[PDB]
Amino acid sequence: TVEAKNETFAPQHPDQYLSWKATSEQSERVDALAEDPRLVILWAGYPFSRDYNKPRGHAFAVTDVRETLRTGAPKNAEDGPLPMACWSCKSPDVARLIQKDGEDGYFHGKWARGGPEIVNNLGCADCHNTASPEFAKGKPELTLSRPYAARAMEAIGKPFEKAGRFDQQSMVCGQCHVEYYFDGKNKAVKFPWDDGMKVENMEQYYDKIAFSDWTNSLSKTPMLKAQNPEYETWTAGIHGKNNVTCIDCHMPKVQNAEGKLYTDHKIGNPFDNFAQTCANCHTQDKAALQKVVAERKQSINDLKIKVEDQLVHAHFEAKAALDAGATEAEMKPIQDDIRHAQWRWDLAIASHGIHMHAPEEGLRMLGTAMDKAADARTKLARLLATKGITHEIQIPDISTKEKAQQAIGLNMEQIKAEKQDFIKTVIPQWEEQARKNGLLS
Amino acid sequence: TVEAKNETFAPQHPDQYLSWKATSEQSERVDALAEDPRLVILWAGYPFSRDYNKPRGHAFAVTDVRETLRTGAPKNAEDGPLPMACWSCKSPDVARLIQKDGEDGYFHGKWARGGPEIVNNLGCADCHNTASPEFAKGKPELTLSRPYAARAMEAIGKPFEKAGRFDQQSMVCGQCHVEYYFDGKNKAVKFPWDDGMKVENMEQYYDKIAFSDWTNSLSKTPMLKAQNPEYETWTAGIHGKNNVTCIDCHMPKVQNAEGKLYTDHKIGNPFDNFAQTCANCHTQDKAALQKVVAERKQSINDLKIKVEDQLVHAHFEAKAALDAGATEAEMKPIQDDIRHAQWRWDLAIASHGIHMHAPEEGLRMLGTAMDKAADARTKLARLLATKGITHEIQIPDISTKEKAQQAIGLNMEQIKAEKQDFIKTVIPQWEEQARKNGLLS
Ligand code: HEC
Ligand code: HEC
Ligand code: HEC
Ligand code: HEC
Ligand code: HEC
Ligand code: HEC
Ligand code: HEC
Ligand code: HEC
Ligand code: HEC
Ligand code: HEC
Ligand SMILES: [Ca+2]
Ligand SMILES: [Ca+2]
Ligand SMILES: [Ca+2]
Ligand SMILES: [Ca+2]
Repeated sequence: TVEAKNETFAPQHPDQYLSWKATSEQSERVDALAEDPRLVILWAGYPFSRDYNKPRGHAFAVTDVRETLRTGAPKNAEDGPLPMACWSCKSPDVARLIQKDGEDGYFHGKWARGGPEIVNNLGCADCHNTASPEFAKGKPELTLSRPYAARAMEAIGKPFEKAGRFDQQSMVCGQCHVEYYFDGKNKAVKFPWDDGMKVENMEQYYDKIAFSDWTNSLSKTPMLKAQNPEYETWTAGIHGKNNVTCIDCHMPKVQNAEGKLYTDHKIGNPFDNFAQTCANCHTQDKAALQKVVAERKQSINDLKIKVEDQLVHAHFEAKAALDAGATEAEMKPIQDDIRHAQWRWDLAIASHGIHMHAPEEGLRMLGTAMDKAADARTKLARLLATKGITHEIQIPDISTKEKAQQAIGLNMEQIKAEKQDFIKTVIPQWEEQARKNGLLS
Repeated sequence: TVEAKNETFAPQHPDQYLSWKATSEQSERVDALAEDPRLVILWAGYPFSRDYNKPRGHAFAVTDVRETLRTGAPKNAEDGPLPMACWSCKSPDVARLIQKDGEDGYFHGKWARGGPEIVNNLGCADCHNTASPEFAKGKPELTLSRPYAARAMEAIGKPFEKAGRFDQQSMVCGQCHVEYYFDGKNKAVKFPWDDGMKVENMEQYYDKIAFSDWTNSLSKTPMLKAQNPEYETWTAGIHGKNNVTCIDCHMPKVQNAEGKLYTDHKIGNPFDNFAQTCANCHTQDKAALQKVVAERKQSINDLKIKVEDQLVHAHFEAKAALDAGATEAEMKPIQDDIRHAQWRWDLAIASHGIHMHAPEEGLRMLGTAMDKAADARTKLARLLATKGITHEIQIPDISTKEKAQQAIGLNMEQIKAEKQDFIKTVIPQWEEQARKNGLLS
C-alpha cells in the first residue's frame, strides 16, 4: 500500500507537488573529479575514481544512479559491480519493495535486478506516510520509510516515533544524507552510529570489526569511504545545537498565489529564498551572509587540498615501498595511518555543505587527518631508506582527470563506451517493463 | 601632563576606580609550562622556555613583569637580558616616560633602567585622555596613549581619531592585546600589520625583512615568536565581524547602587556577569553557552597537542641530523618548514581567548601548521637516511616541565635562586627610590 507514483498526489496537493517537481530546474551536473583530479588517486581501485559529480536536484537521483559510471553496464539482472542497496536513497519504489518483499528480500542481489522496479523519482512516500487518511487532508504524517534509518535513529537515543515534530523534520533527511556502509552478505545499508556520530566514534566502529570498503590499488591500503554525513555534521554545528532544522533552511514556509502558507518542496540552495530562510532569524543582509559562507568555504577548500596533496604523496610512496619489496608486516603500520588519515579527510569534506553546517568541525577533522598523513609519510621515508631509497618519490602527471585516470590504470575509453551502450539500450527496456507492470505512468 | 598615579582619580571617579582596582581579585597565576612541557622544547633558547604563565588581572601586570624569570636578575641599569620595551604594555608610567623623554628615549637601553620609574599599575592614562576637561565630567575621552599603536591602526586603514566610538572601544585593548616584535637597534615596539593581520600576511612581513625572534637551540631554526594576538583574531571572528567589541563582553555597562550607569572596569571573564554580557544579545542560558565554549576549547586543545608533538619530534630530529653531520645548506629547507609550522601553531594558540573569539581561525591555522610540520619531518627522515640513520629518533623524557627544562640544559635551581634574590633585594630599592622621587605614593 505505499504509493510510489508521485503524480497520484498532484490533484490533492498542488503546492507541494509543483515545488517538489521544480527540483528539475536544479540540473547542472558538475564533474567533481575534473575539478579535483587528486580524488582519482585517493579513490584508486574504487568506483568513485571513475565518476563522481556534485549532487543536483532530487528529481535527478534516479537518472544519476542509472548514468553514473559507478554502476557500470550490467548485461543482466545478475551482473554489474554493485548491489541492490545502491537504489536505497534514490526512489520511493525502495519503500514499495521493502514493504512488498521485506528488507532482506529488497537488499538481495545486484543493482541491475532493481532496474525495472525502482523507477519513480525521489518522492512523497520517501518522507510521508501517504497511506494515512490524514495525509489526503493535508497533514504531513512524516515517516521513516527506511527501516535501517529507524534503527539508526534509535541507536543515537532518538527513536523517531517519540521525537517531537521538529526533531522528526531533520530525521527524514537523515534517512539518506548520512555516512553509511554495506553490512553482511546481502550488503544491507547500515549507519555506523552505535558509538555516536563523531568522526572518532565511527572510526572506532569500523576498526573494531576491521571493516574496509576497498583496497587502494596504489598503496594496498584497506580504506574507508565516507559519504555525505550531513545529519552527523549538522548535529555537531551551531545551527543543529540550536534546533535549527534542515527544513528551516531548505524547505521554508512560503505563501502561494492566494496567500496560503505551505512548505516549499523545491529543495535546494537556501540562499535562493533568503527572505524566507536566513532573514527569519538574522538581521544581516544577504550579501553579508553569503560572504561569510564563501570565506568558510575557501578556508576549508585550501586546507583540504593541502591534506589531499599529502595523501597523494603517501599513496605513491607506499607503492614505491611495495615495488622495492616491502613485506605486509612492514606496510601495516603505514597502511593504518593512511586509512585513518583518509577517513578523516573524506568524512570532513564528503559533505558539500560542511562550510555552512559545521565549518569548525570540518576544519578540526582536516587537522586530525593531516596528523596521521604526516605519520604515514615519515614512516614511509624511513621504510624506503631501509630499502636503499633516500630520494623524493616522483609522482606521475595527475594534472587532469583523464591523466590521473590513465595513471591508475583505468581504460576510460572502453568504460565510457560500455556505459553509453547500457544507457541507450537497457534503460528503455527497464522503463518498458515498469510501465507494463503499472509501476510507472 | 600624563598622570600615572591612578589613585589621583579615586575621589572624582569612584565607580570606575573601585571596579578597576578589583582586577586584583583575579590573582591566580597558572603555570602554562607545567600544564604543557612541550612548550619548553618549542621555545628552547628563548626566555619563554624558562617561565610562562597564563594571564591574570591587570592589577598584576607590573608585578608579573618584575617577577618573571624571563626578565632575569639585573644587578644594575645596563644589566639583564631584556630591553626597555618589556615595560610598554604594563603601566601608565610608560605614557609618562614617552611624553617626558619621547618614544626613542623611552625605548633606549635595558628593562632594568626603567625599574625605579615604571611603578604604577596599568591604569587610567593608558586608555584615557585624563587631561581633557571632559574626563572629570564623566566622559571617557578614549585615547591611544601608545604611538606605535596609533601608527599600527593607521596601517590597517583605521586611524583612531577618525574611527567611530565602537571601533575606538576595541582599539584601546588593541594597544597591548596584539602580536608585536622589537624593531631596530633600540628595540622599539612594532605591530607586524603593514600587509594586514592574517597569519599569512604577518608571515610575509617577517620573511620580507628576514626577521627572527631567536634561534631554537635544538634545531638551530631561526624562529618567530607569537604574542597574544587578540585584536587580530577577534577581527577575524564572527563577533568582530558583527562589531561586537571587546567591551561588550569584558567591560559591560552596569548600574551603581544609586542606579547611575557606568562601565564596569573589572576586566575579566565575561561569564562572571553573564546577565550583562552574553545575555544582552543571546537567549540561550549561561550553562548552554559555557558548554559550547568549553567544547571549542577542548577541540583546539586536542588538535594543538597533536601539532606540538609533531614539532617536538621535528626539533629533536633536526638536532639528530646536525649531530650526524648535516650542513647549513642541507638544514635550510627543513628549518624554513619548522619556522613556518611553528609560526602558524604559535599564532593560532598564543591567544588564550581564541576558542571564544575566532575558533574556526585557530583551527584553520593549526591545520596549516600541521602541513608544514609534516614536510619538515619527511625531509628530515630522508636527510637522516643519507647519513645512515633509518630508525625513529628517540626523544628525551619531557613528561614534566622540570624534565623538559633539564633536557634543554637550563639550570633551573640556579636561575630561580638568582630571581628570588633580585625579587627580595632590588624590587624594594626600586619602589623606595620611586617613592623618594614622587613617582609612587
Ligand atoms: C551504491 C554504491 C550507490 C551508488 C552507485 C550511488 N549511491 Fe548515492 N547519494 C546519497 C546522497 C545523500 C547523495 C547526494 C549527496 C552528495 O552526493 O553529497 C547521493 C548522490 C549520488 C549520485 C549523484 C552524485 C554523484 O556521486 O555523481 C550518484 C551517481 C549516486 N549517489 C550513486 C545517498 C546514498 C545512500 C543513502 C544511505 C546510499 C545507500 C547510496 N547513496 C548508495 C549509492
Ligand atoms: C510529493 C510530490 C510530496 C507531496 C505531495 C508532499 N510532500 Fe512533503 N513535506 C516534507 C517535510 C519535512 C514537510 C514539513 C512537515 C512539517 O511542517 O513538520 C512536508 C510537508 C508536506 C505537507 C503538509 C502541508 C505543508 O505544506 O506543510 C504535505 C501535504 C506534503 N508535504 C506533501 C518532506 C518531504 C520530502 C522530504 C525529502 C519529500 C520528498 C516530500 N515531502 C514530498 C512530498
Ligand atoms: C530532507 C527534507 C532533505 C534535505 C534538506 C535534502 N535532501 Fe536530499 N538528496 C538525495 C540524493 C540521492 C541527492 C543527489 C541527487 C542527484 O544528484 O541526482 C540529494 C540532493 C540534495 C540536495 C542538493 C540539491 C541541489 O540542487 O544540489 C539538497 C540541498 C538536499 N538533497 C537536501 C537523497 C535524499 C533522500 C533519499 C530518499 C531524502 C529522504 C533526502 N535526500 C532528503 C533531503
Ligand atoms: C539537515 C541535516 C540538513 C541537510 C540534510 C542539508 N542541510 Fe544544508 N545548506 C545550507 C546552505 C546555505 C547550503 C549552501 C552552501 C553554499 O551555498 O555554499 C547548504 C548545503 C547543503 C547541501 C549541499 C548542496 C549542494 O549543492 O552541494 C546539502 C546536501 C544540504 N545542505 C542538506 C543551509 C542549511 C542550514 C542553515 C541554517 C541548515 C540547518 C541546513 N542547511 C541543514 C541541512
Ligand atoms: C541562511 C542560509 C543562514 C545563514 C547563512 C546563517 N544562518 Fe544562522 N543562526 C541561528 C542561531 C540560533 C545561531 C547561533 C548564534 C545565536 O545564538 O544567535 C545562528 C548562527 C549563525 C552563524 C554563526 C555560526 C557559524 O556557523 O559560523 C552564521 C554564520 C549563520 N547563522 C548564518 C538561527 C538561524 C535560523 C533560525 C530558524 C535560521 C533559519 C538561520 N539561522 C539561517 C542562517
Ligand atoms: C581593553 C579594554 C582590554 C581588554 C578587554 C583586556 N585588556 Fe588586558 N592585559 C594586559 C596585560 C599585560 C595582561 C596580563 C596581566 C598579568 O597577568 O599580570 C592583561 C590581561 C588581560 C586579561 C586577563 C584577565 C584575567 O583574569 O585573566 C583580559 C581579560 C584583558 N587583559 C582584557 C595588558 C593590557 C593593556 C596594556 C596597557 C591594555 C590597554 C589592555 N590589556 C587592555 C585590555
Ligand atoms: C577585543 C580585541 C578582545 C580582547 C582584547 C579580549 N577579548 Fe575576550 N573572551 C571572551 C570570553 C567568554 C573569554 C573566556 C573564554 C573561556 O571562558 O573559556 C575570553 C577570553 C579572553 C582572554 C584570555 C583570558 C584568560 O584569562 O585566559 C583575553 C586576553 C581576552 N578575551 C581579551 C569573550 C569575548 C567577547 C565575546 C563576544 C568579545 C567580543 C571579546 N572577548 C573580545 C576580546
Ligand atoms: C558572552 C561571553 C557571549 C558568548 C558566549 C557568545 N556571544 Fe555572541 N553573537 C552575536 C552576534 C551578532 C552573532 C552572530 C550570529 C548572529 O548573527 O546572530 C553571535 C554569535 C555567537 C555564537 C555562534 C558563533 C561562534 O562564534 O561559534 C556563539 C557561540 C556566541 N555568539 C556566544 C552577538 C553577541 C553580542 C552582541 C552585543 C554579545 C554581547 C555576545 N554575542 C556575547 C556572547
Ligand atoms: C605590545 C604589548 C606587550 C609587550 C610589548 C610585552 N607584553 Fe607582556 N603581555 C602582554 C599582554 C597582552 C599579556 C597578557 C596576555 C597573554 O599573555 O596571553 C602579557 C603578559 C605578560 C606576563 C604575564 C604572563 C606570563 O607570560 O607569565 C609577563 C610575565 C610578561 N607579559 C612579560 C613581558 C616581557 C618580559 C616583555 C618584553 C620581552 C613583554 N611582556 C612585552 C603584552 C605585552
Ligand atoms: C584598559 C582600558 C581602561 C583603563 C585601564 C581604564 N579605563 Fe575607563 N573606560 C575604558 C573604556 C573602554 C570605557 C568605555 C568607553 C565607552 O563606553 O565608549 C571607559 C569608561 C570610563 C569613564 C566614562 C563613564 C563610564 O563609566 O562609562 C570614565 C570616567 C572612566 N572610564 C574612568 C577610568 C578611571 C578612573 C580609570 C582608572 C581607575 C580607568 N578608567 C581605567 C577603558 C579603561
Ligand atoms: Ca548542487
Ligand atoms: Ca561509508
Ligand atoms: Ca586568566
Ligand atoms: Ca612576536
